[PDB]
Amino acid sequence: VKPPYSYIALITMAILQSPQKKLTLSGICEFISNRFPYYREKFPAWQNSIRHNLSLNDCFVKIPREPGNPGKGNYWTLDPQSEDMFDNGSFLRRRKR
DNA sequence: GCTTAAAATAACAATAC
DNA sequence: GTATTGTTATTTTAAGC
Repeated sequence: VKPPYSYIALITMAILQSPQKKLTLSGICEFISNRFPYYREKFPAWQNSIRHNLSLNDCFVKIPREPGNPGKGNYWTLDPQSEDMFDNGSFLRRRKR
C-alpha cells in the first residue's frame, strides 16, 4: 500500500507550516492523517514514528501530560533553529544518506 | 557487489493528573 | 490507577562507493 516516506520532511513542514511558533504532537498526527489517509489507515504506530521524526531532527521542547490534555491535548514548542537548519539548506530530503 | 548512513519504526519508560 | 507524552534504542530501507 504505497512505500514509506521521509517523516522528517512532513514534520519540518508541519512545524514550518506553523510560523505562529507553536505545534502539537497530536495536532501533527491530525495534520498528517488529514493529509494522508493511507497513513491514518495503517498507522503502524505513527506516535513514536512521528514524535521521533518530530523531535529527532528539530530538537525542540515539548510538554508532557499537562493539566489540559483531555485525550490528545498537548503542546509542542520549537525554537528558532529548525527553520535555521532548513533555510541554510534547500529542502534536501536525503543529504547524501 | 558491499558498506555505510540516515530515515523510519517500534517498544518502553517516566511523569502527571 | 490511568492516561498522555517523551525518550531511547533498534530496525529497515535506500543510496553512496
